[PDB]
Amino acid sequence: HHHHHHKDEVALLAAVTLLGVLLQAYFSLQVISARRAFRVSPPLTTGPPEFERVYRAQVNCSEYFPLFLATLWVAGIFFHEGAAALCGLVYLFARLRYFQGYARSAQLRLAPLYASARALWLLVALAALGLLAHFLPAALRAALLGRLRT
Amino acid sequence: HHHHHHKDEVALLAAVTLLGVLLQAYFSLQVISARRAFRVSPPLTTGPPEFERVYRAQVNCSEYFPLFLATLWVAGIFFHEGAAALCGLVYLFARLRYFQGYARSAQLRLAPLYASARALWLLVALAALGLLAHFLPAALRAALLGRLRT
Amino acid sequence: HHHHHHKDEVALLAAVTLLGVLLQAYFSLQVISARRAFRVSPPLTTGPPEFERVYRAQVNCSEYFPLFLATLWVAGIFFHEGAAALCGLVYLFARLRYFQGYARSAQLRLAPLYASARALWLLVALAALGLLAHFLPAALRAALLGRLRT
Ligand SMILES: CCCCCCCCCCCCO[C@H]1O[C@H](CO)[C@@H](O[C@H]2O[C@@H](CO)[C@@H](O)[C@H](O)[C@@H]2O)[C@H](O)[C@H]1O
Ligand SMILES: CCCCCCCCCCCCO[C@H]1O[C@H](CO)[C@@H](O[C@H]2O[C@@H](CO)[C@@H](O)[C@H](O)[C@@H]2O)[C@H](O)[C@H]1O
Ligand SMILES: CCCCCCCCCCCCO[C@H]1O[C@H](CO)[C@@H](O[C@H]2O[C@@H](CO)[C@@H](O)[C@H](O)[C@@H]2O)[C@H](O)[C@H]1O
Ligand SMILES: N[C@H](CCC(=O)N[C@@H](CS)C(=O)NCC(=O)O)C(=O)O
Ligand SMILES: N[C@H](CCC(=O)N[C@@H](CS)C(=O)NCC(=O)O)C(=O)O
Ligand SMILES: N[C@H](CCC(=O)N[C@@H](CS)C(=O)NCC(=O)O)C(=O)O
Ligand SMILES: CCCCCC/C=C/CCCCCCCC(=O)O
Ligand SMILES: CCCCCC/C=C/CCCCCCCC(=O)O
Ligand SMILES: CCCCCC/C=C/CCCCCCCC(=O)O
Ligand code: NI
Ligand code: NI
Ligand code: NI
Ligand code: NI
Repeated sequence: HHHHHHKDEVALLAAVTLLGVLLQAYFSLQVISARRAFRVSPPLTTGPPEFERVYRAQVNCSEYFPLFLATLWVAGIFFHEGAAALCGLVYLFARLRYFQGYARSAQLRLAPLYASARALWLLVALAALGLLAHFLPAALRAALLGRLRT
Repeated sequence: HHHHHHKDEVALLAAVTLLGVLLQAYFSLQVISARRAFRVSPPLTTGPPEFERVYRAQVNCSEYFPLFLATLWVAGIFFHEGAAALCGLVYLFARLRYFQGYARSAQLRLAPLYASARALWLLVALAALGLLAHFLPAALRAALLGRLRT
Repeated sequence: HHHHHHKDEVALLAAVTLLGVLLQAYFSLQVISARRAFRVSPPLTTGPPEFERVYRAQVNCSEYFPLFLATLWVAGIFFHEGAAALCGLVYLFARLRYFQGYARSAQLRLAPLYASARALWLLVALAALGLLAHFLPAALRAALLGRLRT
């Protein structure tokens, strides 16, 4: 300690992060369940198309997961916490729909993949705008002071 | 700067995080070593069951790795740093045992997969309790003030 | 709020993190593009060696991505922000070269894999040194006070 804490600046981000982990846990338990239904034992990640879709829906979500966390936290700190958290929920809800769709059909992964991309791209844009607002003033000022010499 | 820092609030979490990275590095060097022993060259992630087990033990640890980091940090900030760090070590030690076991035998991955799940689930529960202690008082208060109007 | 913020302690780390996410996004759009060129539809991650190389270059970068983020942030907080950010850029530029090389040829992945390992290992070493500078003084002091009793 510290007679102050900054938890109240990031608790929405932390809540959306936790929801994210729970969703990834669900995807994982669904793969375990597909291994049982389709008798596909580790090591070994191939089997019927219907087992491969569930496996692949989960692996896809897992590989985008750190991009989402990174971008969430940077947008939430540098741009606005509520906005970032809100895009976060939208991304996670689109990922649930991606996973459920892909499991039924490769073609049904597409509409929600696109919803999830719009939401991550918006987080990236908010992260860039916040970082630009952080760095640009001081860089322009320094450039200008440099020219000031009559 | 800053005439204060908050490093002393997260240095255990940071130490367990670093240990985590070193463990994932080890798993990776062990896959490189299995590629050599079994003459399985990239691209290409199939070969003898014994090469596939090492590959798969590493990929499994890598896909749960961000869930562990996310949950560690949220539990450590919102619930209690020492507790979270301690569950963290237990999870990582169980992941070493998972990797070593899975390499010998698919069946030997199971006991430590279950130890690692208990430890991650405890981190998730501590993260949820901390977030609940953060949000519930103010939400109940607002609900109640709403009713106060005689 | 808070009448102070600690954004100015981590904005380089946040910028390098954002650049990292954009690079991983690029790798992903390149896999989508290889699926089109080589007519390899999900689920399903095998096809011509040239499709498998692009797929695998991306999956490899994605699995090291959280190790990089973890290590970046710990080195940047506990050791020195500019140094960590700089090793960060070097790692990311080596990852671009890895991806481009691996896509052309499995053998062309090697020189930049090694550049990217040197840069991550340096981040790990800076993270360890910072954590050692944080923990060692107080541990040695406590050990010594323990002996002090005549
Ligand atoms: C930070 C943001 C990261 C960005 C990630 C980008 C993801 C979102 C943009 C996705 C657009 C790509 O979607 C695209 O993928 C594949 C082509 O290579 C195709 O995917 C298709 O594969 C088929 C056969 O090839 C079938 O298995 C499927 O039903 C599908 O129609 C789609 O017909 C196409 O629409
Ligand atoms: C946040 C927490 C995330 C939660 C992750 C959950 C992981 C921990 C719970 C794991 C329980 C699942 O374990 C389960 O997996 C597989 C079934 O689908 C089976 O795994 C089995 O596969 C076989 C044949 O099918 C063999 O390759 C193995 O020896 C094994 O016995 C197990 O017999 C079962 O016990
Ligand atoms: C925190 C840091 C994490 C550390 C990650 C370590 C990555 C960096 C060290 C990499 C060194 C390993 O590189 C090594 O991989 C493979 C052996 O198993 C081989 O990779 C080789 O595989 C071949 C046939 O087997 C071909 O597909 C390739 O052209 C290549 O030459 C290399 O001949 C070797 O040089
Ligand atoms: N990637 C998944 C996640 C679901 C999961 O973690 N399953 C556990 C128990 S079956 C496991 O050890 N998977 C083996 C593996 O990933 O190779 C899988 O393919 O199985
Ligand atoms: N995922 C592992 C990690 C071990 C590793 O990173 N190996 C390096 C050198 S062999 C690599 O370029 N792997 C190629 C790949 O992942 O496709 C692998 O399958 O090889
Ligand atoms: N891992 C990549 C990333 C590129 C990507 O995310 N593609 C989207 C649209 S084709 C997808 O749904 N991939 C299906 C999958 O990963 O199984 C892939 O193999 O396709
Ligand atoms: C890899 C995921 C990136 C995680 C980065 C999270 C680190 C945040 C560090 C500074 C937090 C300071 C409190 C917020 C200050 C503010 O909101 O203005
Ligand atoms: C994706 C991994 C999530 C990482 C989130 C880490 C960010 C921490 C930000 C606030 C830290 C403030 C110091 C701790 C305050 C306290 O312990 O009460
Ligand atoms: C999983 C990625 C690990 C992310 C950890 C990032 C959390 C940082 C928390 C404390 C930040 C306090 C501001 C910096 C203090 C300083 O530089 O001395
Ligand atoms: Ni005090
Ligand atoms: Ni001062
Ligand atoms: Ni005030
Ligand atoms: Ni402060």
